[PDB]
Amino acid sequence: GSFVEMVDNLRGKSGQGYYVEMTVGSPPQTLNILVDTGSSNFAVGAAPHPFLHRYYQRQLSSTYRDLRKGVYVPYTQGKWEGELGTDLVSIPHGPNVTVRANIAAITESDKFFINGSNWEGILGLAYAEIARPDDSLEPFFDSLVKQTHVPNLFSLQLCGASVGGSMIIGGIDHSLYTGSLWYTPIRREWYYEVIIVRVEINGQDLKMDCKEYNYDKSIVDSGTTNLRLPKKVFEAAVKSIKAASSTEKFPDGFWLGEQLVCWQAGTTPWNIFPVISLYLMGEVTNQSFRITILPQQYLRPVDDCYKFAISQSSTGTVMGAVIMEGFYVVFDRARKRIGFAVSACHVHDEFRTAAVEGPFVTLDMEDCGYN
Ligand SMILES: NC1=N[C@@]2(c3cc(CNCC(F)(F)F)c(F)cc3F)CO[C@@H](CF)C[C@H]2CS1
Ligand SMILES: [Cl-]
Ligand SMILES: [Cl-]
Ligand code: NA
Ligand code: NA
Repeated sequence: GSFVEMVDNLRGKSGQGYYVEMTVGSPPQTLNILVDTGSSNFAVGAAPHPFLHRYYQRQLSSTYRDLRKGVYVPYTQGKWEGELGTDLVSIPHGPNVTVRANIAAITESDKFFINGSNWEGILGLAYAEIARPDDSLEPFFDSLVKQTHVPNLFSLQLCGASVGGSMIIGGIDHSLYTGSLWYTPIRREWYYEVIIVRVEINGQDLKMDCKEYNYDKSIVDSGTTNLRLPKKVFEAAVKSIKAASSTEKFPDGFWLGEQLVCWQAGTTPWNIFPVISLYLMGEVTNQSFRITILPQQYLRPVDDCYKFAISQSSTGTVMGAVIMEGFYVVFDRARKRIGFAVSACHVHDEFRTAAVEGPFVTLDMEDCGYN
């Protein structure tokens, strides 16, 4: 309930993700590693790429072990490749333990590292099922719990408007959230797969078949800025959002993310924008709960200017930073469930706050899953 030593261990820039400080090898080599619930591989830069501040020099590690295997990771918006191996890893501002973990030494990349970012590697916090090249490559967290007394749990508080947050490894810190934590079951253990059962725009339900909300999946991803929604769902949300906000007009290219909208410094009409609610499948048969986010979360700032941080997806719902910055997210891996509670650091106005309200009566929530 109290892990002071880990509170505020995350840093980052708006749109460049959240990172924690890790130490790899013997003697320890410090690196800033990106906290990603979207991927399952622990991969750090191993070659002098120009964007990189620092990098893994395997030549200097007494405890480096070569796995004599390569890994090739193409993905939608880029590509990464490297050499597999094992080394001692510890977290300066995390649990007081040292683990032998698999590390992919990144040796070629394209659109992977961000020019201007302050990280050199990625921490894949998801499950082996999606780890590359196969589930036989034990992810870091799996290595962590297997080799220590660290409970199979982690919680993130991502804070937004430079940024910060907390990664509590092996527990929950009560200071990071107000009110109650409501848990949704992890459908499958690959990505952190959850089920959205109902969508409301200022309480006005989107009235779509709930299978649409989760086509083809719904995941909780720290390694994604936007709240990404399935194409059909995105169209419905934008119609509704546009409707709710008609008091002011915006170009068509704004909802598409192609343009920005500016207001005189601190004269933003927050109050004109609706709140967005995602009802998630509850812990009990026929029971749900809802997570409510403000325009503060979806209108990502770039004379004040903002970007519409809601976008159309071809890979299903991605509950990215736009969602995670409003809540304290518990990854209760032991109980195959994900808890949500109001972030003590979420951004809000004197009239509305992000909310986690419950319980609700929702039928055929299993029917919202996609097969
Ligand atoms: N969850 C994700 N992780 C990945 C990733 C993340 C970030 C950073 N995330 C965006 C920021 F910066 F806005 F937060 C990055 F720069 C490069 C990346 F390769 C690593 O896993 C790939 C699958 F193997 C898919 C991509 C995209 S989505
Ligand atoms: Cl406690
Ligand atoms: Cl469908
Ligand atoms: Na509390
Ligand atoms: Na696309």
